[PDB]
Amino acid sequence: MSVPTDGAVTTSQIPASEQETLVRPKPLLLKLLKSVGAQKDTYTMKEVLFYLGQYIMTKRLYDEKQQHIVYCSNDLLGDLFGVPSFSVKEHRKIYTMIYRNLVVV
Ligand SMILES: CC(C)(C)S(=O)(=O)C[C@H](C1CC1)N1C(=O)[C@@](C)(Cc2ncc(CC(=O)O)s2)C[C@H](c2cccc(Cl)c2)[C@H]1c1ccc(Cl)c(F)c1
Repeated sequence: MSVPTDGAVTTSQIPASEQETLVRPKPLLLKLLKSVGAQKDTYTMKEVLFYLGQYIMTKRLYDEKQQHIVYCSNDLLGDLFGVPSFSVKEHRKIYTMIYRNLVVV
């Protein structure tokens, strides 16, 4: 991954321009972002990914770093994505799950 700013994370798995897409999170996604310090209603996708990563780590949903699975069936995140678990390595899949929870500007 790459970190172009102190509040953004990017990946070579997704086109660079796509990660600059402006989005307005729906209520659940927005709540998760603000719980780790986000202070706005519109974000670029790379910012959303940063804050959601912060949420995941703060909630201890990725304690086992060598296995690349996030376990979230009992967390708000599981309800948001509609899955009990997912791989942190499958970036298109993650983007897809996030897109379902926002409006693209
Ligand atoms: C290190 C930090 C800057 C704090 S991080 O990158 O934000 C940590 C984070 C951990 C919480 C899951 N994470 C990951 O750990 C990454 C490194 C997971 C991997 N992707 C690919 C890997 C090896 C490979 O190329 O096969 S390892 C990179 C992974 C990532 C980065 C950028 C975009 C996407 Cl879609 C995913 C990132 C992450 C971000 C957000 C969500 Cl919702 C995730 F499920 C995963």
